Amino acid sequence: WGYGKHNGPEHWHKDFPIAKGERQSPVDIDTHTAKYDPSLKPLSVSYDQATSLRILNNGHAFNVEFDDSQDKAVLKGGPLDGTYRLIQFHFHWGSLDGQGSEHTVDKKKYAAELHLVHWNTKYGDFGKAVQQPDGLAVLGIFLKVGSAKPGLQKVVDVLDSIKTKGKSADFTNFDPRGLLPESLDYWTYPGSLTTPPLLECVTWIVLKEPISVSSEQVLKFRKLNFNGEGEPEELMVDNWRPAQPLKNRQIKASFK
Ligand SMILES: [Zn+2]
Repeated sequence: WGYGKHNGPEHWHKDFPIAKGERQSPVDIDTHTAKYDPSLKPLSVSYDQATSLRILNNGHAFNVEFDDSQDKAVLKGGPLDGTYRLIQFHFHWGSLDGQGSEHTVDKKKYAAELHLVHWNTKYGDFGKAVQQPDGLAVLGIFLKVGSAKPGLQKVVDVLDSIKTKGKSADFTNFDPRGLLPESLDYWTYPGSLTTPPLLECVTWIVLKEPISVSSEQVLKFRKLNFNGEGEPEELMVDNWRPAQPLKNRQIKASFK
């Protein structure tokens, strides 16, 4: 599977029939039909002890991976019951600044989208959690092009070392707090992973406030490659799945 004409999102259902399922992601967030939910408890992003380990080009994005063997960087509160441990983050981005995000807001596409992926500690490990309807919580953050995001520059500067599929690099002491906007106002709905295997195990929490990154920062993402070393160059761009049918779901807002 990939993002091209012959293996991209419109083809995924042949190997992954859940692609046409009842709770697929991403979706368009219609801000005029999402409803404020006063039963939502406050969202807690506790990243002070986060322990990054490595950055990896997996041929569809790059993942910054974290030590998840203890409660050190966790998401709680909001729509969540229990404690979800950060395992990795990655991004989806476009070839042009007018596309790249997976979720859309009143059909608006952002230049990119950050996914911080967490798993429910009640299930013991990530591989078991993805088999559960409440296994994962993914915090989604939109990126727009404007001012540089200083807390992103350490990621930008390492990309030269992981240009091609399969390459990895040490990436310790990276603080993911530097990627968060001021406001934690969010929308939430039940959905799926947005890459194969497309499992329907995600509580999505999508922040309303985008972060700004500079044109130079996003241009460096666009220099990555989908191919491995020694293969014909295919720029890693447009690695986003479009919006899927909402079906029988409601999107709730944390804010009035
Ligand atoms: Zn993602």
